Amino acid sequence: IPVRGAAIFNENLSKILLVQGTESDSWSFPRGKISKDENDIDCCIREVKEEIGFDLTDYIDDNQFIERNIQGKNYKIFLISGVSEVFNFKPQVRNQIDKIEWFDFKKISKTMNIKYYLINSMMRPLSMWLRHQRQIKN
Repeated sequence: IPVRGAAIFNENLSKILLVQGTESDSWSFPRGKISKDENDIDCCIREVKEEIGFDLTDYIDDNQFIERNIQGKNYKIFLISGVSEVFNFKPQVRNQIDKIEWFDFKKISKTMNIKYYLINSMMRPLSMWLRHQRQIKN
């Protein structure tokens, strides 16, 4: 039942990488259900690797995340930066997701043309985290 995933930002903290699943047209964080034989990090790493072909092992920080209980499910979304915009993202299995695209992060706030899921309700802490990262890395 618990879900783990990642908010994956590019190097200059201006874009976020979102995916659209096979079951709907909304864009959200790459993520998946936790298996009984794994912890929060291993779930995130495994699911993101399957969805976008990128290994977060050396990017993930187990103390940087947003956890929200939404609609009967527990979400824990790890906060990631420094991921290359030119990496050739591709799912390990073709049906793990439908699409993978970068989004301009500041522009997402426009919504509520494009449907989002989870990210809009996390917009406040996500934005605060990002702006703080932007101070650190100057």
